[PDB]
Amino acid sequence: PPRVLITGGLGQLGVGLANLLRKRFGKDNVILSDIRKPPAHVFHSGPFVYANILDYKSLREIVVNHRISWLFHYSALLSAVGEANVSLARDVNITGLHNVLDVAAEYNVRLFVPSTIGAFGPTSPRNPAPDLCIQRPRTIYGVSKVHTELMGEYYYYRYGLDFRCLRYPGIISADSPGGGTTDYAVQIFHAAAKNGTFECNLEAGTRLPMMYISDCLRATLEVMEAPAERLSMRTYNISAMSFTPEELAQALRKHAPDFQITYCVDPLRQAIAESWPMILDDSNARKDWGWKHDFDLPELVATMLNFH
Amino acid sequence: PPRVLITGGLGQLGVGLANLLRKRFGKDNVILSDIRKPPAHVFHSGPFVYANILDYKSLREIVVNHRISWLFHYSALLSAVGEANVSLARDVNITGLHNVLDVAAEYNVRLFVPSTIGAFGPTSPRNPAPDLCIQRPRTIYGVSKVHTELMGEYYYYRYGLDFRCLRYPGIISADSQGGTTDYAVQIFHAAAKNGTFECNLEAGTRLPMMYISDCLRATLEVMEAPAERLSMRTYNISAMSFTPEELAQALRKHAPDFQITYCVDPLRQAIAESWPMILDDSNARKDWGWKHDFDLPELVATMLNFH
Ligand SMILES: NC(=O)c1ccc[n+]([C@@H]2O[C@H](COP(=O)([O-])OP(=O)(O)OC[C@H]3O[C@@H](n4cnc5c(N)ncnc54)[C@H](O)[C@@H]3O)[C@@H](O)[C@H]2O)c1
Ligand SMILES: NC(=O)c1ccc[n+]([C@@H]2O[C@H](COP(=O)([O-])OP(=O)(O)OC[C@H]3O[C@@H](n4cnc5c(N)ncnc54)[C@H](O)[C@@H]3O)[C@@H](O)[C@H]2O)c1
Repeated sequence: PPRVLITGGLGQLGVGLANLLRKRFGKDNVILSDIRKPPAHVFHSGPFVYANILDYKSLREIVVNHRISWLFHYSALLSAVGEANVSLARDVNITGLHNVLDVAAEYNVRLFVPSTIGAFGPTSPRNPAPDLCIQRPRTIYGVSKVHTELMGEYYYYRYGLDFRCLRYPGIISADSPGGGTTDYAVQIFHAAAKNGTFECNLEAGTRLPMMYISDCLRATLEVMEAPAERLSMRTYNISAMSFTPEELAQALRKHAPDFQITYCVDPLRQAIAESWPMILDDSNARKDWGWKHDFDLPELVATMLNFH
Repeated sequence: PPRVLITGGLGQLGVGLANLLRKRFGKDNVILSDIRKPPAHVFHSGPFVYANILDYKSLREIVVNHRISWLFHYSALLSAVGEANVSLARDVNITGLHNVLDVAAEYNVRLFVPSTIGAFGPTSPRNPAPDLCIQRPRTIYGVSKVHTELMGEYYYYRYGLDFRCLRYPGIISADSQGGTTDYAVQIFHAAAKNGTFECNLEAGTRLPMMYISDCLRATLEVMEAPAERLSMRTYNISAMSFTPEELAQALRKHAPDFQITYCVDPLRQAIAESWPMILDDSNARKDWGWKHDFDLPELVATMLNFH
């Protein structure tokens, strides 16, 4: 049975991942870690430990002391704050990656690091985006994730490092601080129950790949539990659905016909939305290991409304 | 009349580049720098300065004090030595790049960093390799050179960083002191002193190659090129491509009693198969008017003169 450390696990996805993994391995075999102070409920969910990813010395301690064998590298600065703070995002994303790589390599850890729809550029295929294609993002966040894919794979060929990487689409979850380019699709459900009116910051027909949190984490666990031999590559696209604000607004209106939508586009967020793909092609992920999504637009909307 | 700094310029290319740039912009306007001790003759060529690329604070000094406006970033650990020392090669090639980037952006410096045929992998187009394609190199040096491309271009779209980049083929020069493309240099030093060279690559293994003069000239010309005539910031630079057997063929036009014994080192062979065979330089020729001068015939003639 494996001992798990989750790096930067107090963000949008981390807590959910902790819950899924603790159910699979036991409360005490999953160690949650971040640099921020944890909410009372999450601290009492199981072991939590302060971990600064830029501090390499501290990662060795934690991995040795807690006999960690599985690591999920969730700590990063995303496309939102990344652009405003290029120096720090470079540090946390690239130097942080190296440290996690080194520790896992030295101590025989199976390593998960997410990549993103932001790892693609304007010169990339967008309808759909395959697993192997031109990657030339013009965001520090994406560039660093391209680096994550390449470095991770190299460490698998140079050393026997068990590196596994899923390119997450925009993830939708119930109670998620703001964002964030794909953030409208989280906030919309808040305003749907609050007033019945929501101001959207992307164009009505901006198609992006999306996914419910349950699917995202289920994929994450599955690929990690997968037999090595069935993995022809180490970075996979993961896919569930693609939609637009307009298409989401209809699915909402199926339950709440009164729901009203307005628009005020943010050019900054709109510009990087246009640079991303519209659909993710996960042929390889479905073929190699048994990837199937459980949530599409109707059921995603149903569950999200069930939290209000 | 720009003030130039050549980083890590005691290797194969930096000295020749110093010579070219000094004849163009002035002896005292081009500073050569490295961490190693410079030979006597090169020390007296023009201004030389110790500069460790890992030392960010020292780069800030040098750039401000010597009022640098043009930087050519040659410091690296190459494909062969990098696989031996991954942690070191990661520092020098990655944090070294990061430092060079931060300095060039802050002080409004024209930055040149060369990429390589090594920036491609087994999943890439190989015959010929275009400017835009899949890049999945399976060497640390390769992974850091892709990172070089993306970071440099990002800083161009993010800040106002004038980042200009060329992907060199394996460069050939007479004055060269154990890489992958090394065979094409060690051959002449064993060709004039007749007449059998042991090659460590298979008879029909094509790689893009170029003579130092063309490499250095393109490097200058791309920097001299007007910014608005540049549709991209990373260009393939091409001249010729050959196999070991083809190289032995053109040597016979000058010395017919030449012979090759192929004893192939699989480690360098494998990564030679992971590299492209030809580089397409359409964009280079189109945008800033690139044209090579040395093809296989006149490459051999020039090299033999040095023996
Ligand atoms: N959420 C999505 O929709 C989505 C989409 C694509 C990819 N991803 C990827 O999934 C991973 C996790 O996603 P997320 O949305 O939960 O991120 P998030 O922004 O919600 O949380 C990131 C966490 O990293 C932590 N962190 C920052 N600097 C740190 C340091 N030096 N040491 C330790 N921790 C540090 C932050 O405190 C934060 O809790 C990221 O790598 C992200 O790129 C997420
Ligand atoms: N020559 C080729 O075949 C070729 C082909 C493609 C690309 N390139 C690129 O061209 C550039 C120059 O290549 P080269 O043939 O001179 O390589 P080289 O190995 O001969 O020279 C590298 C130089 O950088 C110096 N250096 C190493 N670490 C340093 C540090 N921390 N601080 C300062 N200096 C340091 C070394 O002392 C050495 O003199 C490199 O960026 C290389 O990636 C070369």
